[PDB]
Amino acid sequence: TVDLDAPVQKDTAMSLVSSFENSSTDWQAQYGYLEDIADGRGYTGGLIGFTSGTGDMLELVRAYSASSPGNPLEQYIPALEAVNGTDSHAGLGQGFEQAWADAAETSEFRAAQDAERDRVYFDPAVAQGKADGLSALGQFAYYDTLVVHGPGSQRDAFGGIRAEALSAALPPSQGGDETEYLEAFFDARNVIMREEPAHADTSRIDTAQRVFLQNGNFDLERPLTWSVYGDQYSLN
Ligand SMILES: N[C@@H]1[C@@H](O)[C@H](O[C@@H]2O[C@H](CO)[C@@H](O[C@@H]3O[C@H](CO)[C@@H](O[C@@H]4O[C@H](CO)[C@@H](O[C@@H]5O[C@H](CO)[C@@H](O[C@@H]6O[C@H](CO)[C@@H](O)[C@H](O)[C@H]6N)[C@H](O)[C@H]5N)[C@H](O)[C@H]4N)[C@H](O)[C@H]3N)[C@H](O)[C@H]2N)[C@@H](CO)O[C@H]1O
Repeated sequence: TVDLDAPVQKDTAMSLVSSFENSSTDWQAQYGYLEDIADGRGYTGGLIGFTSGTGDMLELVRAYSASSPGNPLEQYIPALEAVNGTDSHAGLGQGFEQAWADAAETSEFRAAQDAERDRVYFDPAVAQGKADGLSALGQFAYYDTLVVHGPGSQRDAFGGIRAEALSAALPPSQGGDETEYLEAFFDARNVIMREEPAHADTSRIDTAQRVFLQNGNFDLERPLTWSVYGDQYSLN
């Protein structure tokens, strides 16, 4: 079976998401990413945009300090605990930004980021996609939704988005046509993307994922070409 967790499909998924987050297919270059993009989530960092506002950057740092005691970020745990649930930089700032840059040089921090990615975002996407009888492209649709909207049963989280899809169209696991199901899933997601100004550009769906679907590239196979934000990417 061709799934998004095969080595090449996973590598493709990482480049897709890095194009959407960082306008680069060079996903391995993004572990050191750190920016407050003025969305109200505070610091956004690393491969998949962990945030200081939403809990996951804190969870990542705590896991990193478990596996690598005394790393440069560990001293910023109390400040990450204090700012969680807000976009405050209080207690972080230049020393924290330099500590992120230092940690991103280490295989240990990259491994922590990979682990958090896989536990919270990638493995749930793939497992749920397979349960729904989706192809690699469908699993990808799930993974990008979890990256942007996060896990959860709320209407604006992955679980709610998937629920809304299922209300509109049967998944392939129940005999539904995959194209119709993914159209309904993209259209459920579109609604949610548009409710937030930082998310209102939907090009990561419209000029990339919908294009793969139109092309019938269900295995998300290379060569692949797409656009996001008006810029073209390709993978071979
Ligand atoms: N060549 C130029 C172009 O570059 C230029 O275009 C710009 O290009 C920028 C660079 O690529 C681009 O910036 C990126 O924009 C995106 C979209 O805003 C940013 O993406 C962010 O992705 C984060 C991913 O992690 C999101 O974070 C997640 O948020 C969710 C929802 O809050 C959370 O979920 C909760 O999690 C908890 C568990 O912790 C759970 O309890 C809850 O239930 C969950 N719901 C996650 O925790 C969190 N990780 C974030 O939402 C999202 N905004 C990215 O960072 C930017 N770098 C620009 O957008 C783009 N315009 C163009 C412009 O014209 O010009 C060309 O010439």
